[PDB]
Amino acid sequence: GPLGSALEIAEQLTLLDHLVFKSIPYEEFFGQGWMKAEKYERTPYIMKTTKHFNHVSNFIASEIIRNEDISARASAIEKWVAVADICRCLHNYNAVLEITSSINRSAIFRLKKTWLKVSKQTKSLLDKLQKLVSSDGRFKNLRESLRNCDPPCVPYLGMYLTDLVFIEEGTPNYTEDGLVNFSKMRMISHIIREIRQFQQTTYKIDPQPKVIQYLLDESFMLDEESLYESSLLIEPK
Repeated sequence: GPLGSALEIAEQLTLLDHLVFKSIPYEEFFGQGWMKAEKYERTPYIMKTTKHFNHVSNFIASEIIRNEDISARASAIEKWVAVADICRCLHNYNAVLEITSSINRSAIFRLKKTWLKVSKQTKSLLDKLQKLVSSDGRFKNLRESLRNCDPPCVPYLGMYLTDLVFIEEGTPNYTEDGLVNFSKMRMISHIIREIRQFQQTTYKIDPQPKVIQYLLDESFMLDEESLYESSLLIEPK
């Protein structure tokens, strides 16, 4: 049934989400290297995490847009929102953001006639989910949800990256005397430590090759412009 499909997609998505997240050597969190031009060389793993996030998000919007008629389109959306909710229960906030941000693309949001066919339970569920992962207040709700969270868990990495940039830009590496500012080293470590905690505990989920194959397929991917262009053909302005 729907719940079952949604469940295995969320579990396999979570395994993939967590694996990319866990492979980031903690050294990459030093010196906001992901903000430099040498990012792909200096922070290849953080970049892989970000790449993975855009892949999943694009995979979802593409599948939704490529659905033949209004009802299959609506049900694809209901399937994904259900997946986002299950991911929220598995504490895979990363997927919650990937999914809600994807479905929120202007190309999908403007599909007014399709949204009429989406259940009010689904629209309600989406609203709660977007609130949970809202970027307002530097992801206030998400940060709070993570504060009281026991792994296994997959946070949204961007939130921590931003916190680190904030510390990097606001405190000097060295003191006025030219000595290492240990105060700053500890501030940075404290953040890296929470991250490592979530990277270390793994999910007790067996992989499912067929589901994984489905999720890793790129054959139907549509870029940003193709997505909005297709949208215009499905529902003219």
